[PDB]
Amino acid sequence: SDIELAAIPFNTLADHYGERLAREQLALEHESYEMGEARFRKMFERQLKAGEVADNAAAKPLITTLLPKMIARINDWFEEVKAKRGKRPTAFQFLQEIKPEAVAYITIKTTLACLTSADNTTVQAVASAIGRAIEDEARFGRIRDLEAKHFKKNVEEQLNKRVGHVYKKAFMQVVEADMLSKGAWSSWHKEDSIHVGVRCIEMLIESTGMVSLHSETIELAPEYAEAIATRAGALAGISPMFQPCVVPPKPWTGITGGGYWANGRRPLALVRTHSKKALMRYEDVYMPEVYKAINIAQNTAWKINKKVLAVANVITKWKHCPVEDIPAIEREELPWKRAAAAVYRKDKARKSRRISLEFMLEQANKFANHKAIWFPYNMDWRGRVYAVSMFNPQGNDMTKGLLTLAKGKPIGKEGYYWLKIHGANCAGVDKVPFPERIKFIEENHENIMACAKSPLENTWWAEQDSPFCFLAFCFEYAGVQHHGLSYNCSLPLAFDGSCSGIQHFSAMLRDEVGGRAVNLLPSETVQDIYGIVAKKVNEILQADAINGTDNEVVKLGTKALAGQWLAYGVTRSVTKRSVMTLAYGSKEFGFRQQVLEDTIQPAIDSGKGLMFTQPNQAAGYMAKLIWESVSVTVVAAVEAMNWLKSAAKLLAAEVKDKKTGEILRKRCAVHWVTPDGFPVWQEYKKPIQTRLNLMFLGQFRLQPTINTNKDSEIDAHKQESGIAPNFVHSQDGSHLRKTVVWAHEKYGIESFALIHDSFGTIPADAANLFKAVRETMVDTYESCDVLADFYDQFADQLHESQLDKMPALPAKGNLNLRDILESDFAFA
DNA sequence: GCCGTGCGCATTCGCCGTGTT
DNA sequence: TTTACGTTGCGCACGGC
RNA sequence: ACACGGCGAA
Ligand SMILES: [Mg+2]
Ligand SMILES: [Mg+2]
Repeated sequence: SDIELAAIPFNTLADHYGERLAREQLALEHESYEMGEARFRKMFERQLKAGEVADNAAAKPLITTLLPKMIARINDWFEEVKAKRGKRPTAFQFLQEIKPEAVAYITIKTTLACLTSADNTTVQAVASAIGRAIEDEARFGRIRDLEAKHFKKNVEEQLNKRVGHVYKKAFMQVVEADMLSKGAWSSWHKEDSIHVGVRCIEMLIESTGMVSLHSETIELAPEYAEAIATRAGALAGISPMFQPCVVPPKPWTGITGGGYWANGRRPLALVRTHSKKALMRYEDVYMPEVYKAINIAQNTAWKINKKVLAVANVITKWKHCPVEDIPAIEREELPWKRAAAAVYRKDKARKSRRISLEFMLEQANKFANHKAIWFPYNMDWRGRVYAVSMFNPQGNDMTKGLLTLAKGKPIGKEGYYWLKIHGANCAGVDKVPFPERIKFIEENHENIMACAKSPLENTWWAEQDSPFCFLAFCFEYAGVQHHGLSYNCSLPLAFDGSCSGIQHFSAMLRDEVGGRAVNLLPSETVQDIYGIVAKKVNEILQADAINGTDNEVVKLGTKALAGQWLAYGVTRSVTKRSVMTLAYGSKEFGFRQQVLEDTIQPAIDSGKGLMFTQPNQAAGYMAKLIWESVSVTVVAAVEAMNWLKSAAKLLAAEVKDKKTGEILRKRCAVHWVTPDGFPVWQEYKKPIQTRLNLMFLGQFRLQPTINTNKDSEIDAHKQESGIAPNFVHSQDGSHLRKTVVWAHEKYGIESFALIHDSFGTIPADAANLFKAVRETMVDTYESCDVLADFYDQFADQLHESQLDKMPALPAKGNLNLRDILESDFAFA
């Protein structure tokens, strides 16, 4: 903790926590590096052990160093073969069919995809591959033109959507069948390929230096191999599989080096900037209140919940797990193919959803028994707080259920009450006033005690929404029964804001209309903006049901389209995403994809949607009802969004003198400071090396031709589409930080379970976390005009030169912010 | 400079393992 | 060396009036 | 900075 104690790690740790743990920490931090390095190797090996080195980061810096030098030979060759007054070296014509440097990549990316694939490879081998590779790309690739504007025809849906070595060529080979423009292709036989490759390989040794020698055999040079290899070693040690700490995290006292104690070559950064320049920007920023939050949060002690671990260890192995959606051990034995071949899709998810489950579970068992564990914390560039280790209090239900707070306290009267509210919430009974939630729990007393007594026999808990967190609650609840209000409880009891995006919008705009929808006002009943939008959608569907157009040709009209959804079960869930993203910039076309993928696509997979006859239409239709319904509800917000977008737009713009063509104001990055003093710099940038996508072999970049470069170029588009969510998210993250500091400094709360818009503590402190999250909400927006502050941030610094078509600050509303203090259902 | 025919882009952020049968 | 189909609407770009 | 599957999240 001492600014001086930021010396030799082991000494400071032991001095504070004893040599034993001091060792465990460092041993642990070191293991994370080791594990990370392994994970890299395994991959980097399976990469070359399957001819695909060029892809790996390790070879990228080599490729870029040579890829360009090829034209300095390839083309330097053509404009030289043209000097000969006779026949052309055969290769000439059999390489002019595609982009030069595109060949060079297909060349190198293949000369190595063999020099690292097999152990005994010669010129015939390479050439028979290079030339072989020059084709395909020459074939299915020369279709770049005389097909453009029609290639992106999405007739291939994300073209080679399903990745695959030969797959990209499989589900795209007989697809070549279609006559389309012209047609027919005279295969390069099987005697030109070698020749094609031979010159490639020769003008490779002629340009680069890779392929060296003393029929012969090809071998990667000594310095170009020891390079990719060095690059690896010097790359495997930077993606550690960070793990929790067995001692409190190293407090942050600067933009880097907090969290973990071992002082390494690559310490941890406070903000997750992509560029050192971004990070370096915080290098001197005064933000005491921000460091305070991150430190307070990360000093929260957690322990593994031995009982939840107990059931989770076994039950996740059960052939048929009683837990709703837990990835099962094995597959589903062969997918007719028909529409029931989606398995390749569903099992893909399962196997990956399963990987993390076993990792989370292994971490839990690895850390059971420890008196406590901690999670270092840092932030993304908007300032939201994230635990650094893969396993953390912000994970899924099972993860959250495996974790509980280490420092509990006698639960008490209030603690018990909130514990019951939490349990009701974990069960899903949460869109109802508190009295009805308590009743839910009390009138389920025996069920809860049962699941507590014998979880693997009384699995009523697995049936709930947050089964493991609910089970976690049953144990604690059963505990209160066996011991009374004196029971020491440390269960993190979660309070979550209801649609915080809109809440923040309503607060900063004082919008009472919106506020009401998102419980920013005291109310007997619990407002649910998604359910609201859902009702409106139903009035529509109901209306379109009896009288709303019919089918033409084949295209399902309304009425029949509405009936389908009516047949379904349009609920708050279907409208969620869209209501939440609207004010972020999600348009009707967004909704379509959302409804499609979020509720239709999946419903179909399990077979509970055998009444949609083409997800589309069903989706576009739903997307429209939601838009027209969500629009008549979220307005101030949309106004506020558009105001932000205008700001981003005018700052991203590049202003040129109407007459001289001179740049008057260079594109600018949107910048703002959150209420707790966290500065955010939004500056997306259009890629530097305009990459060329060569189907099959993959994609690669290249140093620009035009000497532009300079900074990198701001992405005016991204800058405008992100400003709304980035702004609001930084606003919630600030509220999160302010609440952590407030609850700690005003109520002495030490334990926090923070999940962005979710605030948690032990039952005994629940009541105070409850007022605190509300108090900070009010102090903030009653003390700051974030939009007007934002404006004072760009109005001057970067602007004018004609730019003054800046819409006016949205009109404030009549929402009395202090009412939030008396709102039962606001939570956040 | 001022309105058509075209093209591009769908909200944003975190992070991981696989690249097949 | 045997899963994979598919639409719907605002600014930014030329650029001939 | 482009890919697929996941999850977290607004
Ligand atoms: Mg929420
Ligand atoms: Mg969420």
